Amino acid sequence: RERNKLAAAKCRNRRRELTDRLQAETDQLEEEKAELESEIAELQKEKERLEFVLVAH
Amino acid sequence: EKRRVRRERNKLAAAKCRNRRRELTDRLQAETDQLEEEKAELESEIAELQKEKERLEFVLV
Amino acid sequence: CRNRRRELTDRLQAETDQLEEEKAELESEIAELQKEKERLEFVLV
Amino acid sequence: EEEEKRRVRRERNKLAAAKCRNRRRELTDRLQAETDQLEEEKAELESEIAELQKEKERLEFVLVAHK
Ligand SMILES: [Cl-]
Ligand SMILES: [Cl-]
Ligand SMILES: [Cl-]
Repeated sequence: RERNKLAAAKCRNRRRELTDRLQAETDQLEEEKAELESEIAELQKEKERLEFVLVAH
Repeated sequence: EKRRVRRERNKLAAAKCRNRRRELTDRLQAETDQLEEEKAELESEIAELQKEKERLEFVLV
Repeated sequence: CRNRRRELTDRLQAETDQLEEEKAELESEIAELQKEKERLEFVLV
Repeated sequence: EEEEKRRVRRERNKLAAAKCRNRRRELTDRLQAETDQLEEEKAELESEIAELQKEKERLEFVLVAHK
């Protein structure tokens, strides 16, 4: 009853740590998506600038 | 009739905790795999842009 | 002929200016993607 | 001397004209090289956009799909 108490406390502590680490890593994926969305926008602008130039050649 | 049910209840909560830990580790690994793939893809695009810049410098000179 | 060379010379200057700006845009894009790579390396402990 | 000088002047013009013709050729070739670079970079951009879009799609799948 004494060593099961400790073992169970550690398990729940490890579970809680993983739950928090997953919330944090999910936020980063959501930030990486937004950052990709802005990189996509940037390259589409350069693409239109080039299309604008090439039509005249 | 209590010290048995309580022991069974504890053994089951322990299995459930470890099972939740395993599932959280798997989900974390899937998210980490995705970040590593994104990093790999960026390294690939950088290499592609750097080559195209070199080809651009070649025609300029 | 003389007039042709002059026209071509001016067209080439204009197009070379366009590649010059394009080169700078690629340097910018490379710089951005390296910044993002550096951050992911960080996020990845 | 006067007459000889004028002929020389004519032969130098043949030289100049030849130099001009070859300059026109060099300029045309370089203009094409530069246009071909822009055209391929436009295409490479289009492929880089499409690849970042797929990376975003794969990122979104991980965020919303669940085992
Ligand atoms: Cl532990
Ligand atoms: Cl159950
Ligand atoms: Cl999952």
